[PDB]
Amino acid sequence: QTIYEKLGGENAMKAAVPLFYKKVLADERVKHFFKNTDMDHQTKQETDFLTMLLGGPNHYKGKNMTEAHKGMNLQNLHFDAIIENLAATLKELGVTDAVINEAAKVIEHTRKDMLGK
Ligand code: HEM
Repeated sequence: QTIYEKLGGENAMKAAVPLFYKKVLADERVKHFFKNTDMDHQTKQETDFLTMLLGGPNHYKGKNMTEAHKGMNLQNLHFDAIIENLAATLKELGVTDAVINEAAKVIEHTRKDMLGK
């Protein structure tokens, strides 16, 4: 039972990423980083990336997390905002605290790869 299956699988991931961007694009800490971003593209890459990371099918063909955030010099408060918004998204979707924590603990290992790049 992967975290991906525990979340609800493909249909849950497809609903979670656009809901998570609705919250991120309203969050003053981070919304502006996406000002010039093609959000259809980003939603597709990030859905593939989180599906792969959480134990679903691995079809992620994009950049690693250092290259993806290169030149942004991202700060700790920006990564905390992303995790808070992903957690709030999964809660709103009906995922249990225990599963949200499993998912955040996997994604948290990427923090050192993207901060300050
Ligand atoms: C730390 C706060 C973060 C901010 C502000 C942020 C912002 C961004 C931006 C602005 C881009 C795209 C540059 C462009 O193509 O338009 C991007 C790419 C990406 N980010 Fe983040 N990101 C953050 C954290 C994360 C996290 C935690 C993950 C996943 C766990 C993630 C996964 C990705 C992926 C998969 C891409 C696309 C790479 C590709 O297109 O090859 N990001 N991010």
